[PDB]
This record gives sequence, C-alpha cells and structure tokens, in this order.
Amino acid sequence: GSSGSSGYKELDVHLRRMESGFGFRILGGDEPGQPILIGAVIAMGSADRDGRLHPGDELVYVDGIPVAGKTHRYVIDLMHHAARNGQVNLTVRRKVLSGPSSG
Repeated sequence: GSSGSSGYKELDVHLRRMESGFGFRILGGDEPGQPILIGAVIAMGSADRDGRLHPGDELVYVDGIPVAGKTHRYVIDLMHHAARNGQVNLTVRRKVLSGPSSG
C-alpha cells in the first residue's frame, strides 16, 4: 500500500502475422519519453478484426520490451523483430475513470 490501489489498467493485445501483419500504426514518441499512443487502427484490418485496440490507446509493451522512455524509432526496430516472430503482443493501458457531469 501507499503506492496507488487503483488508477489505470493495462490490456494485452496479441496479433498474429498470417493475413496482413498487424493492422495498427504507431505515432508520437518524438522525444525519449513522449507518449506512444496508437497512431491509427487500420479499419477492417487484421487488428480491428481482432477487436482489441482503439486509435490513441497508449502503448506500454511491444513483443516484451517496454516502449516507455524510448522513441518512435525504438518501436520501429521492435516491429522489424516481431514480424519475424510472426506475431506480436501489444500491451496498451488507459486510466480507469468514472464521474458524470453532462451526457
């Protein structure tokens, strides 16, 4: 305790490379420790059809390596390995919120 009981959840996303090889894109990460939010989801593509990612989901891990504090190019180098592994795992995370005001 004294660490933070509840605030954000990570969500894992496996994607196989057998059809299009990962229907997402990756942007941000422009300085070493800028945010790495899902650049795009390829609509109808091999990630969108897995139904596990949304555009702008903040990444955490790519194929086992924590992208946090690294850059865009860092992940570009990872994807160039994951595509040989013939799948990837993409752990994203989003702060858990509730609290109405208007709707």
